[PDB]
Amino acid sequence: ARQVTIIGAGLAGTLVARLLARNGWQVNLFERRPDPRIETGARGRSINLALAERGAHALRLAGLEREVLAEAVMMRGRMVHVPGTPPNLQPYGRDDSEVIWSINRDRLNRILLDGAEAAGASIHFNLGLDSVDFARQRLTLSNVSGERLEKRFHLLIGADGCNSAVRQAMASVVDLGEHLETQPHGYKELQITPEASAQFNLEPNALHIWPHGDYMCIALPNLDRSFTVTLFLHHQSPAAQPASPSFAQLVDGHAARRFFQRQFPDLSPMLDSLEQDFEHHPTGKLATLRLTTWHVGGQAVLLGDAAHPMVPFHGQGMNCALEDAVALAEHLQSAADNASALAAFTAQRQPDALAIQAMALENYVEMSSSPTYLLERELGQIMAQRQPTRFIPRYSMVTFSRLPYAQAMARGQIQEQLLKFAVANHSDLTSINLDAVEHEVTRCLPPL
Ligand SMILES: Cc1cc2nc3c(=O)[nH]c(=O)nc-3n(C[C@H](O)[C@H](O)[C@H](O)COP(=O)(O)OP(=O)(O)OC[C@H]3O[C@@H](n4cnc5c(N)ncnc54)[C@H](O)[C@@H]3O)c2cc1C
Ligand SMILES: O=C(O)CCn1c(=O)oc2cc(OCC3CCC3)c(Cl)cc21
Ligand SMILES: O=C(O)CCn1c(=O)oc2cc(OCC3CCC3)c(Cl)cc21
Ligand SMILES: [Cl-]
Repeated sequence: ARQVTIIGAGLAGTLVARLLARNGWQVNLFERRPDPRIETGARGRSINLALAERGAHALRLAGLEREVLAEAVMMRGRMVHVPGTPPNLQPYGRDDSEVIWSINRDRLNRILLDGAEAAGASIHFNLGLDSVDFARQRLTLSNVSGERLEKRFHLLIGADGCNSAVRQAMASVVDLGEHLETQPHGYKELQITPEASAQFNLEPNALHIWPHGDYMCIALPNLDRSFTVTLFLHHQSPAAQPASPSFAQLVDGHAARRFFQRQFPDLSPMLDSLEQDFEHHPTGKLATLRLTTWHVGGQAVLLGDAAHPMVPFHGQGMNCALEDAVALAEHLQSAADNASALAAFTAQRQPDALAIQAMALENYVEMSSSPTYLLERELGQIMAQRQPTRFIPRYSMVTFSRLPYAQAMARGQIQEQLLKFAVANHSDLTSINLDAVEHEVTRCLPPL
């Protein structure tokens, strides 16, 4: 049986462990954290993510989708909250088959852990990867106390997140051609209780947004009607705009409350523990990291966040990580050797990871922010009605299809260009020749 060592029992690592182990591979998975399935007396916060078709299909292939969806909250559309106006629901798709799912991160991780062990993988917790000796095929792990353990490896999979120790080790034997693009927004996680969400009539079957230009809040529902609220806000105020809001200006919980009362007045009354959450929850960091190289011969490979950290504005990081796990398991299972598998995996996934990284950055302005843009959307809907196999909105291609991200981006750009060009020099839909725009759709977009 072929052997593999996986670092990181997160989302991609556990899925790839199950897929390989059920194909008869001898799988050892090492995780720095303790086993979350071991119930303790600790009070762990109910953080969520959005599961879309790419992640759902990966779980479906693994035979875990039904179990994950049993605890997932349907999000039918985007609920935009702007003070003065009642909340407006913008459905994401054509019906309830085109929705996204709010899932508890910890619950998803537990189902994946159970799944990997059921398939025969061995999971070793409280062991963090410190270093790799590629020449000797040995690695060094340690617990929180720094007590070291050395292990031999045959194939190493780095599924160890955005601050990957496997990636750092690879960078000592190969030039990974890394480019780090820091993101100016930090994030803070806050909570809305089930009582508060019900009192203020907050729709449970929607993804909620409080746009505010340079900053915003997003809320995702939980099964118990609580919501996680995430504030995206600059770590520091820029030189050009010193007065502009930032985390640096919010010195304590009381400052955060005054900021919410002024900038998010319909949201602040729903945030009962705002002061405590602000002070006790650390401010998260966001970034985009692009690598030229994801592997070292047939010895080691990166996937998910270890390979391609991205900004979370499209809710596609986990979806991409699960899609990566399927691709990696498929290449490893069927290749002539590990070296061929790793090179083919990298060649297939790298253009798609770059496309989703770019689309995730672009989606911030879509959420956080026009007379011309409403005319564009109206025109885009007519085109989607007239040519349903040619004109598919970019959000739908990314979220509800398994079309390669690079193709979704390329088709999305043609669509965005067509709409922009068509509405330019026109104030309304009645002055636009619909058949001429449709001819450009049939000319530039092959049917899918
Ligand atoms: C604010 C925010 C919101 C997000 N929202 C969404 C969303 O709605 N939808 C979505 O699709 N994605 C979302 N994402 C992205 C998503 O969280 C990640 O892309 C996803 O978790 C990546 O999966 P992974 O397995 O590659 O990494 P991880 O899930 O981070 O797993 C890495 C694992 O490796 C372990 N580890 C780390 N270092 C070591 C080491 N040295 N040795 C051993 N183990 C180690 C970690 O403890 C962890 O268990 C969000 C991310 C952020 C920051
Ligand atoms: O354009 C839209 O209406 C939604 C885009 N999007 C998506 O489909 O899933 C998301 C998940 C997101 O983050 C959720 C986590 C922050 C802590 C929970 C964000 Cl920031 C954006 C998206
Ligand atoms: O009556 C009207 O409103 C204009 C119709 N019209 C036309 O006569 O030629 C067009 C060519 C167009 O696009 C060419 C390239 C931009 C990406 C393909 C468009 Cl989008 C619209 C037209
Ligand atoms: Cl994301």
